[PDB]
Amino acid sequence: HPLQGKVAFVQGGSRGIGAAIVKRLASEGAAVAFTYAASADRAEAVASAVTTAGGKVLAIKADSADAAALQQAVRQAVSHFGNLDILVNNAGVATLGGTEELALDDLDRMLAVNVRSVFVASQEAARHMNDGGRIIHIGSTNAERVPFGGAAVYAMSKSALVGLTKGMARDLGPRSITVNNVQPGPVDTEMNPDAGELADQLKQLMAIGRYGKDEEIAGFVAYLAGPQAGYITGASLSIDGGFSA
Amino acid sequence: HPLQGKVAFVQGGSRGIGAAIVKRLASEGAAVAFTYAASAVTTAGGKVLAIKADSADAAALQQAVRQAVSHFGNLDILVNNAGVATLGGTEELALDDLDRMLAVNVRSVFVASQEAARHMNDGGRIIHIGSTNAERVPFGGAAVYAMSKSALVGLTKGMARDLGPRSITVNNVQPGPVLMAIGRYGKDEEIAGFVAYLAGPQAGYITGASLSIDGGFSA
Repeated sequence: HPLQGKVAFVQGGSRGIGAAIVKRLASEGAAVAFTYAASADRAEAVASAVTTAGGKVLAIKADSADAAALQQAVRQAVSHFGNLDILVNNAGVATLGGTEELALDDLDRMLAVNVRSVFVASQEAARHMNDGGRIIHIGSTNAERVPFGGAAVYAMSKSALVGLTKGMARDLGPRSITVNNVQPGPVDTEMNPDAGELADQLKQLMAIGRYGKDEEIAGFVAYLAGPQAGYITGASLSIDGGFSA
Repeated sequence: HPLQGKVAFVQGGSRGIGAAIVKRLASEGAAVAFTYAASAVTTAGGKVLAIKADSADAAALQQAVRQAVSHFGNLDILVNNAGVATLGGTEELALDDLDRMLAVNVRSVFVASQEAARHMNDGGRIIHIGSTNAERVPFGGAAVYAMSKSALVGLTKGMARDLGPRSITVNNVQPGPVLMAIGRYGKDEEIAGFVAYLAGPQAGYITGASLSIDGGFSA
C-alpha cells in the first residue's frame, strides 16, 4: 500500500484508462475522487470496483469543457476527503479532420477539454494540494510523432502539455510537487479497440506489435504518483509500444 | 518478488546507482550478475555474481555476459550503467579522454547489448543509463560527455525496432545529478526504483523511450 493515506483526484475516471487509474490508485491505498462526463451507471461500476475491494471513492459528474465544473469538483473532493496529494488529468476528446476541413466547433471542443481544462484542474488542485504531491497529465505520443493526416488539432492539443508540464514543474517544484506528462500510444478501449484495419495500420508503426492495455497505463501512473517518484518532474514520458521510435 | 526466476546483467554494478540497481533487482527476486572495475566473487546458495571487467575491454564484457548465462541461463534484463565523465572545452580536451568516453559510454553499451541480445529470452528488457545532458547542456566543458549520452537516444530507438518482434523492450533512463526544479539531488535508490519498474512485468509496452529522472533539470 504505497499510497496509504493519500488522496487522489482523477479527471475522467469512469472508463478505459481512467477507470483503470482509479482502481489502481485505490488498490495501493489512496482515497479517490473522480470525475465523469457521461454515464452514472458506468461511474457506479467504477465506484464499486474500488469499494468492494475495501477502497474509498467519490464519483463526481462534471463536464471537462466547463471551467466552473472542474473547480467545483475539486472543492467537493477536498470537502469529502481532505487535501489532495495526487491529481491525474485524463479528460480527452478526439475529432479527426484535415486542416482544410475541421469544423471550428471541433477545434474548440479539443482546446477546451484537452488543454484549457487540464490547466484549470491543475490550478484548483494545486491550491488544495499537500507539499510533496503529484500532478500527472495524460497526453499522447502524437505530441512527438504524427505519421498521418487528420490529427493536426489533436496533436497540437497534446504537444501543448509538453510546455505546460515544464512550466508547472518550475512553479510547483519549491513545494516538492512533481508534474509529469504521460504520453500513451494506442490503448485498447471500447472507443479505440485493438481490432480492425485501422488498428493493424497503427500496429505496423509500433515496435511492439500490439495496443497497450489500460492496466499498463495505470501501472505507470501509479508509479509516478508514488513515494519513489519524487525526483521525476517536468518530464514527458512515452509509453507507446515504440510508436514514436 | 515480481522478478522471481528472472536473470539480470548490470554493466557497472559496484557503487552508487549501479549498486542500488543490483540490490533492488536482487531484492525483487532476480538473479543478478554485474561487472565492476578474469576474477569473480559470489556466495554459495546466493544469486548475485560480481565479475571484474573493464567496460572498455570488449572481450572481457562479452566473457562476463557469457559467464552470467553459464550460471543462470538466458538473461531477462540488461542494465548498461558504465560511465566516464571528463570535463574539457572543445579546444582543450585530450583525444585520449574523447576516446575513453566513446569506449565506455557508447561502444560498450552496444557491445553488451549485442551479447545480451544473443542470450536473452523473448519478453526481455534492455535499459541504458544515459543522462539529462543529452537534452540540456547548460555550461561549457560537457560537449563530449553530452555527445556520448545523446548517442543513446538513437541507439534506443533503433534497438527498440530491432528487438520489438521478440517483445524485448529497450529504454534509456536519463538521470540528472545524484537549475533543479525540486531543490535537491536525486538518491541512488530513486534511480534504481525506476530501472526496477522498467525491468518488471508491468512495463512491456514502454519501449524506445528516453525517460528523464532529473529533478526537472531539463525543464
